[PDB]
Amino acid sequence: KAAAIGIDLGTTYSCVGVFQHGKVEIIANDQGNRTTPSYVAFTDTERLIGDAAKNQVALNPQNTVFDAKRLIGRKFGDPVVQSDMKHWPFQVINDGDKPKVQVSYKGETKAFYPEEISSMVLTKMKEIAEAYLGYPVTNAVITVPAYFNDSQRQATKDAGVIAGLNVLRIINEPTAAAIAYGLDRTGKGERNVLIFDLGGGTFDVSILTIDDGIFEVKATAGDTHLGGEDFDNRLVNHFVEEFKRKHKKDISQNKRAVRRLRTACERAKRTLSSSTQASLEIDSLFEGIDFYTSITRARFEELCSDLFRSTLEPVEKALRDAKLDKAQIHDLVLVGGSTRIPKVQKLLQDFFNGRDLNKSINPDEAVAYGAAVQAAILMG
Ligand SMILES: Nc1ncnc2c1ncn2[C@@H]1O[C@H](COP(=O)(O)OP(=O)(O)NP(=O)(O)O)[C@@H](O)[C@H]1O
Ligand SMILES: [Mg+2]
Repeated sequence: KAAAIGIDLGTTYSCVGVFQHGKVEIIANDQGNRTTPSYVAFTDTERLIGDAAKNQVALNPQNTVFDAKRLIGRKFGDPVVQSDMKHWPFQVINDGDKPKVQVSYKGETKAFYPEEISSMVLTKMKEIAEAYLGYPVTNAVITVPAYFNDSQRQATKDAGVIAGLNVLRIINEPTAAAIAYGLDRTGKGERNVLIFDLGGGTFDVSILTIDDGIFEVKATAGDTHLGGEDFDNRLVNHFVEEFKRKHKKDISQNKRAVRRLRTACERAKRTLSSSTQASLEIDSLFEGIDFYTSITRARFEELCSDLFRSTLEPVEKALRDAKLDKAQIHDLVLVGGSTRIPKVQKLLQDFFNGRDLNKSINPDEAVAYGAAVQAAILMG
């Protein structure tokens, strides 16, 4: 009766969809955004989630949590966890070999499991859907990277249950993307599908073989630390140098200034996917000095040229592992907000000798879209 929802719980942005009245609808949140930051923040008086949390990140770096997906289902001693901890502004502690994020909340020290943090993000996605539908949601399909192990899948499901959702199924993100494009339905025989997923924090390449609605992972490649945030970083360093040239001041030490500049760069970056230039206007960036400038799409491409180019190596590697030539791939599917960058689409298309790309569904919404279709199917 009530519709089930599909939820892409991303490392950096999450998205929710619902199949209703013959179509999938990706649901906009309170601020009108089709995707919501996977951020949670704790203050002296409240818990903020999504846009409201990410928006005050510069003001409260120690108690604003993100990247919970990097910790979920892992052991404190996991080398990945130990490595990732070096770069986060928030504290992570060991609780029975399970990591917990420790923060200050309402004047006290409190710690939360990764699934608790993600349950908050999922709760927000559930509320977003309920606001649109006009009624409560209690069924959902949630997605995870194809390489997640049983523990990571269990903890992701636990996050959903904590959020008040009955988790119909946990399915792989690349499978969800294929379902969004109706690729789960094939003619006689098997089809080889390549999912090129470049998001905010990670880059995943997956080669799937689909046969009669059955999905098999033939190969996976990528880089868990390559994504849109790295492109934002190249822009930040470029503007830090511009500010030095213009004002003979180095703002790299001011945390607030660098965070505000990063936020502005992410917006300018998005604009450069549709327009050829973008302007950045930051009032009182550093020592009361305003910073108003512009940057062109070509300059952005130059600043990230090596990073963009590097995305084709995992594609080559995945093909090698799957024992397939480029011509044997039947469909190319774009996933992740970073694949909206024209240069990235050109590199992939050129690498595949001119093949058209499946890109009619916003890339950062494709996983949630498929998850919603799967959820509707499962509800019968
Ligand atoms: N129009 C755009 N042009 C370029 N980049 C964009 C655009 N829209 C969103 N992005 C970036 O896409 C990234 C988010 O991708 P998205 O797929 O929504 O996140 P995700 O699912 O969490 N992926 P991941 O971080 O790897 O788990 C961020 O770096 C956004 O800044
Ligand atoms: Mg996402």
